[PDB]
Amino acid sequence: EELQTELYEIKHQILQTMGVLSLQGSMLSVGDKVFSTNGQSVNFDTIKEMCTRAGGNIAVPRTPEENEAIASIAKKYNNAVYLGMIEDQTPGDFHYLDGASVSYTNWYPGEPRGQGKEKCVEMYTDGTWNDRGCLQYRLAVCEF
Amino acid sequence: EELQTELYEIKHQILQTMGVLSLQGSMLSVGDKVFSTNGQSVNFDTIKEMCTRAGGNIAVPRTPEENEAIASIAKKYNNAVYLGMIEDQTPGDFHYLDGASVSYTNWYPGEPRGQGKEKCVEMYTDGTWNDRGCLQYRLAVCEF
Amino acid sequence: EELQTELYEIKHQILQTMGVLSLQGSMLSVGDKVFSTNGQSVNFDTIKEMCTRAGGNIAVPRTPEENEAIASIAKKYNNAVYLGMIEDQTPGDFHYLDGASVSYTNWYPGEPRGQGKEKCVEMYTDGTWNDRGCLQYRLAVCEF
Ligand SMILES: [Ca+2]
Ligand SMILES: [Ca+2]
Ligand SMILES: [Ca+2]
Repeated sequence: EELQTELYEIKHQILQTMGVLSLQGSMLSVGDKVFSTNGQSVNFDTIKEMCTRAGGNIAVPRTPEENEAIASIAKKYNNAVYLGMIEDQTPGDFHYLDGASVSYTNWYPGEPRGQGKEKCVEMYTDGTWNDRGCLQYRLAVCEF
Repeated sequence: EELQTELYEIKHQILQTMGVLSLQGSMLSVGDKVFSTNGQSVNFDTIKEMCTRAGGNIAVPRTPEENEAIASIAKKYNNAVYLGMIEDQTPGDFHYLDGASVSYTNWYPGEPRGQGKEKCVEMYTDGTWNDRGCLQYRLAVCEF
Repeated sequence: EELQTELYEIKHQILQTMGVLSLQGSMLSVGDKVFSTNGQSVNFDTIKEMCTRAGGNIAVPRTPEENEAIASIAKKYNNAVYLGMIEDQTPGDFHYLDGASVSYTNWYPGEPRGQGKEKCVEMYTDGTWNDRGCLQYRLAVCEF
């Protein structure tokens, strides 16, 4: 049947485009998630908008492998990265932007300790996390 | 059935690739149209060939939103853009390259006024149009 | 039926992404093969890994048209390119990395003449081939 070989060509072409983007370092693929940056360092609200404009979301690692991918991008551009999570009303508790409680974490030892005054989360270039105010300039990393 | 979740993965991956290209400013998507440039400034015939070689066509805006997208690219590269239209045998009348009469227009006030000696159309960096000879160096913008 | 117009949109979007990558010189498409480089010059083993990490393979031309595409990339970056082939146990005989005997060739006159001491193959910037040791720094070109 012509349908499946049409699917074959389509799948092949998608893999070619993703292959080119990967080879050139334009993105990193981890499982079903693709991470990318525009190289800009801006505040949390600005990153959120940049990602959504491109049809994605501000990146958030939910597994060690995802964490290491974002860390490698932070390291490449030598700047910390704002992540897609924010502090609950209760200090020390963080949620994803959809409202769910954060599960996987990788806090730098002692963090989070902003006492409710640091509602955002940055990833240091070693991949560990720190709660931080949301107005700093951080590398914009999106997930798709 | 395995067919639709296969379609789901395919759709997701296409959105990832488009998301990366968009985030990095490699293209602009407006409805079903994608605009992109190679950053080169060359004449009308040269642009036509560059676009067709890449499987697209020299850009032409048919809506205000498309017009503003091309204008933003003109503004980014600080150069006017040749558009995909050319003057009819009768001065003042323009057609798309497929032969159809141009519908949406955004002429700079007083334009077109080349009296038949300016068969091409350039978009100024403010998005308005001017009829112009076809031999100038203009930013190559393609639509796909 | 909704399936085929869904396929239409998918095909269109793939062509847009490939069009953007092509227009910007990020890849070259020849038939069903896509060639791309990361611009790096490294040894044979390093190229192999870079290509496989991106989901492709070190490039190998099997037709004159494929050969000319890789040559154009060699010429663009002004460096010779390691190809996806290696010498058999018997000097002068080369195979693709899957083990099959090489068919199409484009040896520089007199080549291969490494007497079994040059197990890799480089493409000179004019597109002709030379057997060479595998430890030189050559442009990494992948096929997808
Ligand atoms: Ca803190
Ligand atoms: Ca004029
Ligand atoms: Ca030799």
